Amino acid sequence: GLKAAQKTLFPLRSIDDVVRLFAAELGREEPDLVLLSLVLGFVEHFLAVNRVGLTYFPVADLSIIAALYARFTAQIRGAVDLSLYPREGGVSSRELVKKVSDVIWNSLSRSYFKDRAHIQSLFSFITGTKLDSSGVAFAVVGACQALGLRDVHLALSEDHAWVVFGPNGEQTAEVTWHGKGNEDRRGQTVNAGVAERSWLYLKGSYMRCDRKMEVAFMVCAINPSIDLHTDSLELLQLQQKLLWLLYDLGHLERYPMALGNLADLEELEPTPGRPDPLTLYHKGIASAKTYYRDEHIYPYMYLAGYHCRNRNVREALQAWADTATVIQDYNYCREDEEIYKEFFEVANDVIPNLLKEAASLLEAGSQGSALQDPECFAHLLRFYDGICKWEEGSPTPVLHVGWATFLVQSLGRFEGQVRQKVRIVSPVLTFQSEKMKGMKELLVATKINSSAIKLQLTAQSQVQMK
Ligand SMILES: N#Cc1cc2cc(CN3CCC(Nc4ncnc5sc(CC(F)(F)F)cc45)CC3)ccc2[nH]1
Repeated sequence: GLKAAQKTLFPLRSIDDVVRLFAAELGREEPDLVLLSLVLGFVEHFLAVNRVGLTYFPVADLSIIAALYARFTAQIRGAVDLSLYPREGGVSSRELVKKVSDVIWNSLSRSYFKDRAHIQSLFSFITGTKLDSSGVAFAVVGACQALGLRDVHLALSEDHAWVVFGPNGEQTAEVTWHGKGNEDRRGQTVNAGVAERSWLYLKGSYMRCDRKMEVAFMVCAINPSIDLHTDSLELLQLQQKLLWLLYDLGHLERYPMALGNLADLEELEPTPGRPDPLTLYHKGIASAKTYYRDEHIYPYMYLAGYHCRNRNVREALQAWADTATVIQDYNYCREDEEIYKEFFEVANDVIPNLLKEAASLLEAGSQGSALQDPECFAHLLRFYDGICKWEEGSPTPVLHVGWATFLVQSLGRFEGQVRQKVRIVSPVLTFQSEKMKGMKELLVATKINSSAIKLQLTAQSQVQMK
């Protein structure tokens, strides 16, 4: 409206007052996405973008919030004439969803840096005419809610967002761009992407949000960063509190990445009486397994990162092997580049640096070292196996000789006597990839045959002539 009931908590004078507002909205029939995004964007702006004059908390006055709210609703109601798009059966049409997307798109500043921080919220849309990619999709859903289109909901993969709508919520539509210099498919379904088995569309095991999960998304989307070196403590605490509120009410149950976000926050600043970060990382994984056919990568990456930061090498390698076991059943497609970059950095930067430190500590006499544990060697091998299997059948290759050099170095960190203890059967490990099956021969020799490993990993046919 705003409705009288939605106004009684203003002014918001603290983090806790913001939490109370979220609680109140989440106790309603339909939490007001527009109101909630405006409030978060307002407080983020004055805690992270411009902190001039800050003494404790940027007071959100009703007159201020209500004026922003009216600017949004007047823009949408003015530009989208619902009489032109009659709704059969309380459900929206493709043309209507497309018109809402066009209205948001057409409002954006002609030129800007699309991956700035702090352009995710309706506060940025109204005050700056700027939105990041997923922010446009969220704004489409908020605008649809404001228009009374109760069937239009946010859909999320691990690197993209769109909407679902229509009879049974079974229709999909693209409403924003993906990536940089991909040509947009706004208005179309995501079925081609699902059919080709790209990571981007998760083989169809993407999140279909309800109104409560859309609230969880805008909370995950809070960006506490003030600059490269500094986070807003006030925004970290607000995000954390809001995540716990959603958790308590059951609305993170089907949101694996929100559980990982919450785990990361608890590691930073634990809340007394709450589950450890480990427990939360594992609930994130359980959610992916229960609701999404265990087809998500980030729940295991979140876990691996935690183990990596805490130098649990064994447990980090296991969790990375698990990430590879997920990815092996996808086709690597154009538009999946972000997950390629992550596997590349793990394989070619993170693991080498973890193993380099492990090797120094072994020289210094550590016991129970990952480098003396054949189960750890097995994890490393399973990680590469899933990456090789991913590559099989895909329309673009994954591996190249840049990867081979790191593989050789990482294998070499484990003594031959440790490597020999892994039993590779067609500790026991089975390979799914043909690349690693052919490699089995080479993996246990006291001297690693670097050139042969390189040839096998890159399927390079020939060696130099001279
Ligand atoms: N090893 C290791 C490792 C851990 C790790 C953690 C991160 C942190 N990111 C994990 C992924 C998070 N992404 C998300 N978190 C919650 N909800 C959503 S919905 C969505 C798709 C959309 F942006 F909407 F198009 C993305 C996303 C944002 C933070 C990024 C890389 C990481 N590598």
